[PDB]
Amino acid sequence: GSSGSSGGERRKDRPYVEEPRHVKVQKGSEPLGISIVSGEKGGIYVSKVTVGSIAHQAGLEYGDQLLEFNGINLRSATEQQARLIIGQQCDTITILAQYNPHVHQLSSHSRSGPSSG
Repeated sequence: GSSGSSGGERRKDRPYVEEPRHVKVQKGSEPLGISIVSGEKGGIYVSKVTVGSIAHQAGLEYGDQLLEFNGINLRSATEQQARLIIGQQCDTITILAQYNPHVHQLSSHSRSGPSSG
């Protein structure tokens, strides 16, 4: 037979990287309001976080690599999906972030105005 179970083992080993955390979000029939970007051979990364929006309230910031969204796997989730997964409809949703001291970049937007639409 079989059912399922999990377990770990805490040892005196370096943390390597700031362990993952679970940030709760109190949407309440509202959007998150955050930008995400996909990496060549990586995962999803916060590109921005509207201030005053759910996210903000939750306390989300840029660089915070989204590991899992309410369970979903962002590691595989694409920018188009992440932009949706996060833009879902859930009164209360959680996020599994994990600050990574290896994402210090910056870039400027493209030159354009109110075009295309």
